[PDB]
Amino acid sequence: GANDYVPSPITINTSTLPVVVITYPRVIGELTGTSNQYIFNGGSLIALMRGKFTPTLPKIGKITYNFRQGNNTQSSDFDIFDTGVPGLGIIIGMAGYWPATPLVPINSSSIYIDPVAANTNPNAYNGATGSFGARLYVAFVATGRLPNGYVTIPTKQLGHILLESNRASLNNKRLTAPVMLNGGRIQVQS
Ligand SMILES: OC[C@H]1O[C@H](O)[C@H](O)[C@@H](O)[C@H]1O
Ligand SMILES: [Cl-]
Ligand SMILES: [Cl-]
Ligand SMILES: [Cl-]
Ligand SMILES: [Cl-]
Ligand SMILES: [Cl-]
Ligand SMILES: [Cl-]
Repeated sequence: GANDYVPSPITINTSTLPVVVITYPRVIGELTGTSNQYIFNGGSLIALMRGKFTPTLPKIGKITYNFRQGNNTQSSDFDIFDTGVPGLGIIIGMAGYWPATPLVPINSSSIYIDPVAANTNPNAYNGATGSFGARLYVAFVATGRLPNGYVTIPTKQLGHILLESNRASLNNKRLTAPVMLNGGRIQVQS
């Protein structure tokens, strides 16, 4: 059907954090950034779309950081979210699918990750197309003293992306896609 877009998750993997070889808070490493071109896909009629991310984990505080990945030259403030594991939080950036769009630091209760223009123009959308995708960036943060050795991180839902469109019928579906931190094992060497 014309508006039969359906959501799919975008996921990033704890298992890509390098060994943490050892001040609070501080970033202890970055995961390998991921991308999904088809977070929303399947409607037969092209649409102008945008994605609003809402983080849904506890916000512990803020930290200044500049992702080695991505192409921001300046540091930004990021909200630290609680993984649930004591001493460990994460910071999140997200971006449009294509590499020219900027990494958007997650530092407010909700934000448009693509197009970033929508954060200041409420009538700004992506150019008409048949899908909506994104890039996901995550770094782990030490919020407190870490013990030596292996630590298991549970799989966590970092938040969701809400699909918005200037087509009322598609917009009012309020389609949402989860943004997932796939759990795994990290190692601390102190
Ligand atoms: O394939 C084109 C398509 O790729 C992704 O899904 C983007 O999010 C869209 O804006 C569009 O560029
Ligand atoms: Cl994915
Ligand atoms: Cl990966
Ligand atoms: Cl993809
Ligand atoms: Cl950055
Ligand atoms: Cl969760
Ligand atoms: Cl309409």
